[PDB]
Amino acid sequence: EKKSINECDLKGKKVLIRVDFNVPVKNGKITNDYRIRSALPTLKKVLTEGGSCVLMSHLGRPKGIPMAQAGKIRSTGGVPGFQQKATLKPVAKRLSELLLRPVTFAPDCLNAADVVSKMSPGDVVLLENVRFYKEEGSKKAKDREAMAKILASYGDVYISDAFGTAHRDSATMTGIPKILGNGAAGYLMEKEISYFAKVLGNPPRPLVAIVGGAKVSDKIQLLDNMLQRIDYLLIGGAMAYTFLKAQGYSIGKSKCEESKLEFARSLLKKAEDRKVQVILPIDHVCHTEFKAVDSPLITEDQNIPEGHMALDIGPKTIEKYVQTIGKCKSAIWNGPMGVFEMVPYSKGTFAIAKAMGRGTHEHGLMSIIGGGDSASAAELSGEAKRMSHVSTGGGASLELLEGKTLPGVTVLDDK
Ligand SMILES: Nc1ncnc2c1ncn2[C@@H]1O[C@H](COP(=O)(O)OP(=O)(O)O)[C@@H](O)[C@H]1O
Ligand SMILES: [Mg+2]
Repeated sequence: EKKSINECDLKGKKVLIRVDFNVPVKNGKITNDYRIRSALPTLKKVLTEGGSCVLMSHLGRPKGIPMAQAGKIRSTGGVPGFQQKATLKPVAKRLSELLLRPVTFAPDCLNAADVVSKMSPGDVVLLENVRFYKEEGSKKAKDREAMAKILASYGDVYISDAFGTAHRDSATMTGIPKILGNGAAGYLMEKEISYFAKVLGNPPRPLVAIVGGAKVSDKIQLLDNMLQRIDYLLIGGAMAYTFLKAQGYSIGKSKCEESKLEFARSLLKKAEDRKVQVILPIDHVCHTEFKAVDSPLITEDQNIPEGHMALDIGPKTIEKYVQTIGKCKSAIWNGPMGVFEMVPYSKGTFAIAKAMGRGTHEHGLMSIIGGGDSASAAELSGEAKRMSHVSTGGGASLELLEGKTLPGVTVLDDK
């Protein structure tokens, strides 16, 4: 098992903490800071122990820029790879408010030596989005290490509290502990890993995996490796359209991974072979445009009219999904069933949340909800508190089904 912050000497040390501050943002504002709130304990620990924090995280999926191209930008005085919608700035502000102390925001994670050097115990520094640099997520270890070398020069001890990006073998996740030669798990990492651990071992079956949301291309690839664990696979959100089209239905202008259709088909084959009852939308809630509208189009078929885009699962689908969740003893959910941010497209998401919250509360249904947007929905409904666990990890919570040890976790000093 991995070493904890508890085992580290933090007094007077600059702790490099990789957190998951990839919170939901709209118009440059955080709409849900559950991922930040969840990281509070580890930061409190280091502050209480007399250390200082230099936090690293990513927001969104910015294009990134090669480190080489950065130098030129910095000469101009700009920020390498900067994308306004993916700044961690609002996160720095929020964190400062929760922590009740200043959080200095270093606008460039690879050019923060100055600020870092001036740190003293009690100080908290948040570096700009590490994903502003392509090397952070490069597949080329050489590349990751290049960037990690710099970041690693920022502190003494490293601790990872970013369960949520633990499935991401990245520069900040695995590269820094590698180059620094140490790494422990924060409290949140420990917590998530433990709850999942205890739960994924002896899950009360039937076990239904409800997966929705977006990020289809990546998320769809996690499904194959979770068929062995699950009994039911409910599919909603954008994820559904690729499956439905692969099956031969009309998808209209709905989100679809056209390059995954055969993959979808094969996965459905394996699902049958692995004794997994996969269920897709029966009907949909649609509209001609990605805009809310009181009373949008609700289909009868799995087919979506050419001019429409399905934005939520339909009533018949909500019924079957809720019904099957009722047939289970374990439920793992990731991804809203529709565009829950808009009232007319929120019924599916809140229905699943309700069923899970109710199942747990009235029958011990062991429920786990994961993901930033998912956590927001759970909180909006109020069912968050009624779940067995609401994880800060979405894809992380899904990858974890495969049984493999998350690289971010793995890289940690298992002591
Ligand atoms: N039918 C849909 N069409 C387009 N987007 C959708 C649809 N259903 C859900 N989404 C979007 O996908 C996002 C949530 O998915 P995802 O980001 O993968 O979730 P999480 O952060 O919980 O893991 C939301 O912004 C949601 O509106
Ligand atoms: Mg998201």
